[PDB]
This record gives sequence, structure tokens and C-alpha cells, in this order.
Amino acid sequence: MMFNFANFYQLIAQDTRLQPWLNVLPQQLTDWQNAEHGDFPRWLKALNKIPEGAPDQIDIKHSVTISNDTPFHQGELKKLESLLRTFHPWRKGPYTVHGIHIDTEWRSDWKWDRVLPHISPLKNRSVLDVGCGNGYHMWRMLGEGARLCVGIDPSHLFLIQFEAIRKLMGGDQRAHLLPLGIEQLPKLEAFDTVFSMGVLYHRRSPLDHLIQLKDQLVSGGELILETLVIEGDETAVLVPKERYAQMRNVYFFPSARALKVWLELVGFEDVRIVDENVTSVDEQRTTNWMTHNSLPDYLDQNDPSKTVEGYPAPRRAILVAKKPGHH
Amino acid sequence: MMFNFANFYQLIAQDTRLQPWLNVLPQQLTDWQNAEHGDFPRWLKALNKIPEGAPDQIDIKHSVTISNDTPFHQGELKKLESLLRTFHPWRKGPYTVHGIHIDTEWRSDWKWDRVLPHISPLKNRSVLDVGCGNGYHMWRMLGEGARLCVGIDPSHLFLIQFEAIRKLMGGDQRAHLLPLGIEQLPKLEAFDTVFSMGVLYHRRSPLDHLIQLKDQLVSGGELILETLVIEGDETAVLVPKERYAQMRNVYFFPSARALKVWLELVGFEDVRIVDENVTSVDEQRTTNWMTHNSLPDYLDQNDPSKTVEGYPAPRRAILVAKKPGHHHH
Amino acid sequence: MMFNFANFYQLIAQDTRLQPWLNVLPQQLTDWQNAEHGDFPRWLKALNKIPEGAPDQIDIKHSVTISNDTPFHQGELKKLESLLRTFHPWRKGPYTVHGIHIDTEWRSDWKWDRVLPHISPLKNRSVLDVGCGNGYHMWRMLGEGARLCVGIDPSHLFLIQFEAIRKLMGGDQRAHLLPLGIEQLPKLEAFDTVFSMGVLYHRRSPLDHLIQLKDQLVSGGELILETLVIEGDETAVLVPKERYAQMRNVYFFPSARALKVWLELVGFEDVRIVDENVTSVDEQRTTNWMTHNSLPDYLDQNDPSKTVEGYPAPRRAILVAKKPGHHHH
Amino acid sequence: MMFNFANFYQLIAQDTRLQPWLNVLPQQLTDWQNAEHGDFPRWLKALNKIPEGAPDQIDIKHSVTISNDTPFHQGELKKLESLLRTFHPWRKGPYTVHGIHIDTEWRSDWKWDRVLPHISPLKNRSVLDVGCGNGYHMWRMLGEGARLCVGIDPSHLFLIQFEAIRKLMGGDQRAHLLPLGIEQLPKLEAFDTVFSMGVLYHRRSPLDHLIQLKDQLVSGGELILETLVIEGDETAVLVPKERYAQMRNVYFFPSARALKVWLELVGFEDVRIVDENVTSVDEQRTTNWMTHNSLPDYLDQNDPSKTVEGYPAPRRAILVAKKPGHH
Ligand SMILES: Nc1ncnc2c1ncn2[C@@H]1O[C@H](C[S@+](CC[C@H]([NH3+])C(=O)[O-])CC(=O)[O-])[C@@H](O)[C@H]1O
Ligand SMILES: Nc1ncnc2c1ncn2[C@@H]1O[C@H](C[S@+](CC[C@H]([NH3+])C(=O)[O-])CC(=O)[O-])[C@@H](O)[C@H]1O
Ligand SMILES: Nc1ncnc2c1ncn2[C@@H]1O[C@H](C[S@+](CC[C@H]([NH3+])C(=O)[O-])CC(=O)[O-])[C@@H](O)[C@H]1O
Ligand SMILES: Nc1ncnc2c1ncn2[C@@H]1O[C@H](C[S@+](CC[C@H]([NH3+])C(=O)[O-])CC(=O)[O-])[C@@H](O)[C@H]1O
Repeated sequence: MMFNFANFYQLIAQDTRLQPWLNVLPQQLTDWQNAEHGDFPRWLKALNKIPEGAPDQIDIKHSVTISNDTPFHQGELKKLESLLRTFHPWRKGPYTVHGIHIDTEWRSDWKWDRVLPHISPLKNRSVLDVGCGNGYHMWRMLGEGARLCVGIDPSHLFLIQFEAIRKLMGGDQRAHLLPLGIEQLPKLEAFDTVFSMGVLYHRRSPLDHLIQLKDQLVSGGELILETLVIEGDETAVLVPKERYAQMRNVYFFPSARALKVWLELVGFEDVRIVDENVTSVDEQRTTNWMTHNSLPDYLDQNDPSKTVEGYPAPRRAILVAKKPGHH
Repeated sequence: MMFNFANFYQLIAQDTRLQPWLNVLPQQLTDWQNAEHGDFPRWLKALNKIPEGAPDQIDIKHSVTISNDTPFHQGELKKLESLLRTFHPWRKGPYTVHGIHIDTEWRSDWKWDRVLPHISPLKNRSVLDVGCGNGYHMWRMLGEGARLCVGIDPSHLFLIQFEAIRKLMGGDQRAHLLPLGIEQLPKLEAFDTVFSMGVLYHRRSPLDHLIQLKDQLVSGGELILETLVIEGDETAVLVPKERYAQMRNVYFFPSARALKVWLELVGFEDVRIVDENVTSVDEQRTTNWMTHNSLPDYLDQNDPSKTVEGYPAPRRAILVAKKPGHHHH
Repeated sequence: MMFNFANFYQLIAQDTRLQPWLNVLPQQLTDWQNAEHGDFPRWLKALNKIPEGAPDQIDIKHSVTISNDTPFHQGELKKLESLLRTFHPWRKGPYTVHGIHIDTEWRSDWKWDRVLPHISPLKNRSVLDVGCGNGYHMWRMLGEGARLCVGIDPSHLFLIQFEAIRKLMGGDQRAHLLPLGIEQLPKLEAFDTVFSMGVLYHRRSPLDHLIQLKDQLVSGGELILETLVIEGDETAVLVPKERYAQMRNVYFFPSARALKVWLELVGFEDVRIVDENVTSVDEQRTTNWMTHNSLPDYLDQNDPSKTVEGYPAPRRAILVAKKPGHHHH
Repeated sequence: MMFNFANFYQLIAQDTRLQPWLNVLPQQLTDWQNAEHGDFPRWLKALNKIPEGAPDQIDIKHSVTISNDTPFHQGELKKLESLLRTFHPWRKGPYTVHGIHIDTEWRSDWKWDRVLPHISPLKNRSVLDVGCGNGYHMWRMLGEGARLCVGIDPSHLFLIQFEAIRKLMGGDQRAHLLPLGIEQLPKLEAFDTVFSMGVLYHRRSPLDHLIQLKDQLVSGGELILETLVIEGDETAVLVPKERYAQMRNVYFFPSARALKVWLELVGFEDVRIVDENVTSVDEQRTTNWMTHNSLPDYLDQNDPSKTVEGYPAPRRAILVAKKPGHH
């Protein structure tokens, strides 16, 4: 055992639509325990030292912020910041936790602000965040009164990052992060909304990825799809020979208009392109909490409209679609 | 879904020793749902109509009896008896439930009275009842303050019977009946005591059966083993060509002394023969709640010391043993 | 058993590089037998009535033609033509077999004439023809003195078509057609050359298709890849919402220049675009041996530069590449 | 690869009844290759140095003897005896190979002489020898003109012993030894006669063993069963607490009369007890070619009617039965 999913098993046991997941999940999480990880003992020691118990004040609507009415002992807060810094690098956020500003590489709040206007309201929806990161968005989803948020992300570190914020929220049992790939989920068809943001370009079969997403949605369930794109008509599809913005293991970068046809082919209805944004270096930068290289380093030093490799520079697109049938 | 094991999954999720069972159990129970059963929709309709919520008085120590301080409406009690009668045939008991006497084929209380004197105390033990029936014994095990009782029995009907009594106990979550064969359990090694009573003669590989039991016990954990036997030394082993007391799918009937060597060979310690009883027709008979044939039908009409087939008549033996190692508790 | 692969099992048993295929193939072929097919009993009856034993003259170099020095009885030849016609529709060819011209829908000879100029010599190579059809090309591959030809094609009919020509070649054991999808092959890395012609647009994951091909090649082994394309730079990739030329289960149509980058990304070396051809209605037409609809039906009746659906009309591209490493031969 | 079963795969490919075995056999033999063995490289080096090519004269009818009309060079024969001695210990035989007498621990010829009188003639039968040893009996089975003999035995050494004699028979392709347990065979129902001699007492589920045998027989196929027994009626079944004649991992020793009921229960017809023999120290002894301990050592030093452990001394029984249906 690295980490005990006892409470998740309990949740999905008592869910009519998720119980069938127990037929495959526990053997996968058992095998994940046994693929031991160098840094997980250390990370755990730190997560255990993080103050237990509820905060007084929580805002997950306009931000992800945690405070107490009584200011917390300046000894315990210097220790907390120290603990949280053990989980470097901090890519998705930002978080303000008892007045510690976790300035994450990404302004993941901005991406949320772009998405929210175009989704069906999350009030009482079950959501899947595919490639959820440390689960920043799952917190914002609960902010809009989602019933339940399930994140999946292979990163051991992003699990510890999430369990840290969760512990500091007093162990909120309405969000969970499972250390799985999307390819490991069976055809659950259990979720009202599914988010897949920043995953498609990492997946060697994009069509199979769109189908795997469709397979987690109930009838008339809603898909938010966010991915890096290029400009063009339905025939515009960049597949890089080598790297794109210093990433390796990346595959398809279709135009928003091609991706819209792809989603239709696979069987989605009401497919809408609702935003195209060109990632600025104010949205993605190196920080105090993520000290590695970031977008400035990945652009052409003399042309920010291009990647170092010469390809069109990062452009993110949001598409929203319905799976066929009624809700 | 015939029956939702939601609460069992919840229990074993939060147990250190049982959580690994989630790696194999749920796909088996899923497949059990999908092997449809003729009578289970009907049985369920009846189980749902049984009054839910706690009784005032429960005795699971000297019997299995349920009563309220407030008398029940004679309308509601005639309806209850009617509901409970739909779960015919009632083989293991007996139960007294709001003054309705379920006269079961078996005096399963008597077998309990024979066993209890020879076991380590159940106070705070986790127990596995292999071939538990409707779980009569699991109730008596909680009566002796067992922490947790898990029953294994393939019978769809014995599940309905159990969930009926459980509902009438106010949904006691300390006993559970899973519709599995012992052969379907992995090597859990999670149980303080394991009962296997009336199973060994049904199992084509007796030694594999003893090992499957040993594999559910923690270190120094205790096995109660009850089975039909014959008289003789350690080389006395009846394997019937025919049937034995009308039973069709039946294999080994060793002497208590042979079974004791078998248990030793397989690796058990402190193996003790603690009782041999010749099943009387007062212990196993036809009744108003089990109207089918029973032991008097299965004996020679001329000689009750023999089965109709001519073999020595039913003789049940209790053996108790320890799995190697020290028991921490 | 629909068809017994006894001889294939025998071949691959005695091959160093193919024997590991016995770990997975036979259970797949067993399951294929048990997925019964309406027409296969009939087709078999006809294949069995085709004269067995060697012809005197075989040309598999400039054509696929079979003749005898002794004229055949006009009784036996009318019967043969009748037998061969039961295997309608005949899509890949053409074949001339004891003077019977099988006018196949496709001039598959022409596609061969386009390919041969750009390949490393097949003399003594083991080849895999992925989506081989009735195996027309595997015959031409042996014509260039390939050591061994293995075809993969799910079509029950294309198997019957192949075994017919093979029987009429006197049971040539150097070509074989297995009724598999490419997705069913393990990572054999056993083949000098691999052909994939007319398959990529049928496959929902094109990159996984290119990798599955790379996985059948030995080091420095050669891939011929032929597929429908569009014009454009490396970002030109048609994925049709509708159908494309009446085809229903169809996915990626990249430009030859995009497909070349795709092959590079996946890890191929020396990737060359060696030909782009616009399928004429002289290369693909209805015939007396393929009486169904064909390309003229699938084009805009007003504009042969477009499909009925309005997309650019069929354009086939040949690419040739090397799998990394030195090729020992 | 330790050993290439290429020729066996070829045989069973072209057999109508054995081809289905290819659905499971090759993965098992692949896994057997990968469970490497300390001594198999060495044993192989020796097997490779054994003279190739046919002998002139072969008797597999009254013995297992190999000779040439021209006596073989006394240099090459001293080398052969040396090679064959590398395969110590030699338990089943005896063999006479170019005048080298392999005096095996067991007079396995005697056991054959006891069996032969009671079996249906092997002329053109396919046979399975379960726990075949080095395959001595499979040679005698071909002596009676069996069509094909398949032996199964987990012992790496007994495989090398067999391939040695086979090579010295000029690579006879009508007998084969697969390094499998009986439990590894599927329900082939492909064999005219099945021998199981000296296996039952080693098998923790005797009934499952009898069923596994029944499952390799065609309809009205014949089972020879040989095993150690005790005296008594159908209720006489010795299961030892510890060891029996120094063996561990031994289980049931029923009386011949109990075993006969067991065979009936499992579904065999025409079950016949055709011989009970008390193993003498002339049938099983230490030798020149098997220098380890043997039966004299396993008996009570002062009572040869008992094992060292005190149990009745070794007694072997032959039973013959038909699987239901016609041939
Ligand atoms: N097989 C896989 N299955 C699931 N996730 C995976 C897999 N492989 C990698 N990931 C995860 O995909 C995420 C990619 S970042 C998106 C985060 C957030 N949603 C965001 O939109 O800010 C993209 C970006 O912003 O560049 C990481 O968290 C990986 O672990
Ligand atoms: N594979 C199997 N696995 C588990 N149980 C099985 C299996 N096969 C049958 N059973 C069950 O074994 C029980 C046997 S009665 C013992 C009841 C109680 N304990 C009593 O001792 O009164 C025997 C007797 O009459 O004594 C039944 O409930 C079967 O469903
Ligand atoms: N999963 C699959 N795996 C393998 N083959 C498949 C699969 N699915 C379909 N096929 C087969 O792919 C072939 C396609 S035709 C190429 C014939 C010849 N090579 C030609 O180039 O003329 C295309 C064309 O018309 O050009 C058919 O024989 C299908 O059975
Ligand atoms: N699972 C198994 N499956 C098959 N064979 C096995 C297994 N385990 C062990 N064996 C084999 O069973 C044989 C036992 S000697 C019989 C030889 C010959 N038939 C004889 O009758 O002289 C018995 C004796 O004579 O004591 C050995 O060759 C083991 O490898």
C-alpha cells in the first residue's frame, strides 16, 4: 500500500451507476500500489504533517481559497508553506490556503472563466475531469454545486497535490483523484458532464479518445473538450515530426473545425466551438512555485507566434457537445 | 441486479484484511446477478413487504427469537407468517419471530449446543461460516459476541431466508451472506474462526477443501469442521458407488480418525475429535415449514442403522484444529 | 471446422521467427471456425470440385496465368468457369486460368506496375500482405522470387478465392492467407517486407496501424504503404463527416506529405513518396465477374474530379520506408 | 529456448484430434523455456555429442535394445557410456544400447509384463503415458505397434533421458515427451489408450486425476491405472500423516477394491482389478546407474512387510477400464 482508496470504494459501492466500476478498478489500484515510487514515501510523510480538520471559511466559487476566522499560529503557517513547497512543481491553480499564495505555472482560473459561460449548469451533476491535474477544476465544479467530481491522472505527484488541498478542505468526500489513464476506464456511462482539457494531443488515437469520453457519459450527457489546435478548415491537422513546444509524446493538433467534424463522426450531437485562445505568457509562466522552464522557453526567442520548433504557437480551443438521447 | 451487495462492498472496503477481496468478488457477484433465477423476483417482492425497522427484544444467545413489548396487529402477523411461508423450504433453524415459530427441518440449535463447548471464545473474532445455510449459526455466533460473521452459500433461497431474518433484526450489518462457493474465495487469511459444517462430503477434492478453509484463517486461527463419517481407524473411508441417504453429488465419508490424519497431512495442528453424533429423526424431520422428504425417508424402513442404499446411517462428527503460528488478538 | 490451417501451423512450427505466433494464432483461428458463415459450406463444396494437381505452365511474373500443354476437355472447362463464377464478386486480379479470363473489378496488375519500380528486390524475402484481398499481389511477389508470402484478410470469400487459385497452382505452399485483422497479430518482427495497400483509411487509429506494421518488420525491413489521399502540405488531412465514395467505415485521408510525417513520427526512416495516381474507371469498373456497383457509381455524375458526396475524387499514394536498424539478409 | 518442440507442433497440426491442443500447448512450452534450469545447458551439450543416425537392429518388443551389424568403434562406445552416465540418475528401464547395459533402479520391463496380458491390443492405437518417466513404456507400446505415443512428465532430466534413447533410435517421430503435468492438458478426448502408472498417489485430488484421464480418452477408449495400494474392502484408504517409503507430497493409497468403486463413481465401465504385486528389492534397487537410495532403504530395516514409517510396505495394483460409448 502506497495510498488507501478505502473511501472511494465506499462511495462507488453506494452509487447505482459507478458500482460496476468495482469489477475492474480495485485490481488496477492494487497493481498501482505494487509499482512502488521513489518519492511517494517522502510526499506522504509531508501530507501527514499537514494540519487536519475543517477550515472556517472556504471559497471555491470565484477562486480556491481557504481561511480561518482566527488567524493561524505563524509557527504553524511557516511550517505549512514549507510542507506545500515539498510538492514542487505546482502547475495547476492558483490556490490561496491560509494566506499562502500558491502561484501555479498556469492561471487555470482563466481557462475556467472561458469554459463556464458555455456549459449546462453543474448543480447536482456527476462530473469526470479526465487529465484533471491536481484537480483545481474539480474544486471550481463543486463551487457551481456539482454533486460529485472524479478526476483521473497518472501523475503520483498530482494525487499528493490534490490530497493536500483536500485535507486542508477538511477531507471533502465529493471530489476524488484516481491514479488512472482514460484508457483504463470501462464503458461506465455514469457521468452527467465529462471534461477532457489538455489530453487529446497526448493520445495516439484521437478518435478512440473521443469514444472513451462518450463511453463515460450518460444519455444526453455533456462533453467539454479542450485541446491545442491550429487555424484552418475541416482538413487542417498538424501532426509534428519531432516535438511541439518542447513536449514529446504528442500526436494530433486538428483545427477546431476539424475536431468538430471528428466529434460528429464519432457520434456527438450539437457540437459547438465556443472559444479559441492563444496562450499568453501571463497565463503560463515560470513562478516561485513552478521554477522549471515554461511557455516563454518553448516559443521562438524572436517570434512568439511560433514554437522553438517553428510550428504555429500554442492555441487552445473549447468545444461543447451532447451525447445522443435525453437527460 | 437481483440483489445489491452495496453494504458488503462498503464493509470490506474499510477492513484491512478483507479489502483485497474487492480484487475478485465484485465480478463474481456481477455474473451471479446475470445468471437469472426463476423464483428470485417473486421472493424479493415478499422480502420487500416484510416490516423493516428494529425489534425491541432480540435473543441470539439461547435461541434466535425476535419480539416487541407492544403487541403487533393480528392483521400484520397473519400477513408476516404468510410472507415467511413463501420462502419454503425452511431447512435450518428454528426461529421464533414475533411469536411465529419457524419449525425448520433441522434442529440446528442442537448442532450448535454440541459445537460451543469445544471452541475458543468468539468474543471479538471475525468468523467465516462455509455452507452457512440461511445463516442460523452466524446469528448464534453474534450471540457469543463475534465482531463480524461472513456466510458463503450458493443457494439463492438461503440468501432470501437470511435477509428476511436480518431485516426483522433491524438490518444488523455484522452478519452477511454472499452467494459464493468456497472454491471462489481467494487466499484471504483474514478470519479468526472458520466453520465448515455439512460441506466436506459434497466436495470432490476433500484435501483441497481443507486447504481452502486453512487459506481463510489468520495465523493460529481456529477451524471447526463438521461432516458425515463412518466408524473405523485412519484407513476407514467410504466413497459410495450409488447415492448416500438419497444425496446425488457426494464423495468422501472418512472416519473421524481418518479426517483427523487428513487435517494433519494438509498442515493443521492440535487436531481434536470432540463429538460423534448419530442424526436422530428428532434432529432432522419433515415439518409444516419443510414439507418435502427428510431423514426418515432416507433410512432403511427395516433398519434405521442403515440408509435406504444399505450404507451405515448418517453419523456427524465435529473436529476442531489450529492453523500453524501464534494467534494475535 | 470451416477450413483447416493444418499446413500453415506446420510451416510456422519450423520457422525460427514465426513459431512464437503459435502462442496466439490457433485460438483465434479456432474462434473463427466457430463464428459460422452462411455461404462457406457452399463455397467449400465448389472449391473441392476444382481439379487438384499441378499445371504444366505457370506465369506469376508478368501476370497470374495457368495453362497446360495438353488441351482440357471443353466439358471440364465449362464446369471450371462455372465453379470459379460461384465465388462472385471477384474484386482483385485479373487472373487467366486454363484460358478462363477472370476480369476482376480492379486492374490490380496496374497497382503492382506502379509499386515494383520503388521496392528493394523481393528475391528470398519473407513478405506480409496486410489486407491482401484474394492474394493477387502475393502471387506477383513470388513471381519476383519472394521466399514466403503471408496474407492477412478477414473476408471469408477472399480466402475461398485464394485457395481456388492456389489449388490450380498445384497447392503452392509458399503463399498463405489467414482470415485475421492486422490488430490480431502480435509483435512478430519476422518479415523482410510488409505491404499495407488500401487499409489505412479503414482503421480508426492510423498511427496504431503504422506501428502494427512496423511491429511485423525485422530490423531495416521495408514497408510499402498504399492508401487514398488528398492534395496538400503536411497539415492536409480529410476526415469525412459523411461517407467517402459510398464507403461507410472510413476515417483518415491525409495528404501523401502528411502521411510521410506520420510515418516519421511513429519512427520509420528513409520515408519516400514514390507515386500519386488518380484512380480511373479503366482501373476500377463493374465487370462480368464483379457485377455490383464500382467507381463510376461513387463519383459525381457531373464531375469525375469529385465523389458523389462532393469530396475530392479517389487518389491513391505509394510511400516506401525502412524500419530502423541494419537489415541482415 | 531450452528445447525446440518444432516437430511435435508439426505432428499435432496434422492430427484431427490433437490440433485443438495448439490452442493451449505452445504458450505453456514457451513459459517452460523461460523457467530456465541450472543443468539443462550441460545435459544438452552431452545429448548433442551422442552419435546421430539410425541403428541397424532395434528390438522394442521383448526389451529396449539397439545394436549395429558392424560393431561400433571402442573409442566411440567408451565416449557414449560416458555421455549416457551424465544423465544420472537412471530410474526407468532397463536399456541395452550398442551393448551398454543401462541397469535402471526399476525393472520397468517386469511391470510391462504384468500389464500387457490384460490390455486391448495397441496395434494402431494412439496412447498417452501420464507420468511416463524417461518413456521406457512408450518404446514397449510401439513394440506392440502403437500408431503414436505421447508422454507427459515435468522432470527436465526425464526429457533428456528420452531424447537420448530417441536420438539413438535415429529420431523416431512416433514417440514424444512433453514437459507438462496432467493438470495442464485440456479435455482433448483424442487417445485410444491412456496409461497412468505411479501418478495417482502424488495427486492431492485423486477423483480429479481419474476425470483428467477420462478426458484424454475417446469414446470406449481404454484406461490402464497403476498405483500403490493397501489390502481391504471398498472402505480401505490409507492417507499418511507424514511420509510413505520416504516420499513426501503423497496423498491417497486406496485398496484396489476402493479404487475400483472410485473409477465407477467418476463414470468408468468394465472396471477390472487384473494384478496386485508387492514390489521386491529385485524389482527396485540401487544400481551402477542409479546410485542414490532405493526400496531397501525405504523399508523397516527389521520388517520388509512395512515402510520405515511403519505403514504396510509398497504394493502396486493394475486396474483396466473402458470410458463409456463405442470405439
Ligand atoms: N492517459 C492519461 N489519462 C488521463 N490524463 C492523462 C493521461 N496522460 C497524461 N494525463 C494528464 O493530462 C494532463 C495534461 S495538462 C491538463 C490539466 C487540466 N485538466 C487543465 O486543463 O489545466 C495539459 C496542459 O495544460 O498542457 C496532465 O495532468 C497529465 O497527467
Ligand atoms: N461449493 C459450496 N460452497 C459453499 N457452500 C456450499 C457449496 N455447495 C453446497 N454448499 C452449501 O452447503 C450447505 C450444506 S448444509 C450445512 C448448513 C449449516 N452450516 C448446518 O450445518 O446446519 C449440510 C447438512 O445438511 O448438514 C447448503 O446450505 C449448501 O448450499
Ligand atoms: N482489420 C483489417 N485487417 C486486415 N485487412 C483488413 C482489415 N479490414 C479490412 N481489411 C481488408 O482490406 C482490403 C482492402 S482492398 C486492398 C486489397 C489489395 N491489397 C489491393 O491493394 O488491391 C482496398 C482497395 O480497394 O484498395 C480488403 O480485402 C479487406 O478485407
Ligand atoms: N503432475 C504430474 N503429471 C504427470 N506426471 C507427473 C506429475 N508429477 C510427477 N509426475 C511423474 O510421475 C512419475 C512417477 S514414477 C512412474 C513412471 C512410469 N510411468 C512407471 O510406472 O514406471 C512412480 C513410481 O514408480 O514410483 C515420475 O516420472 C514423475 O515425473
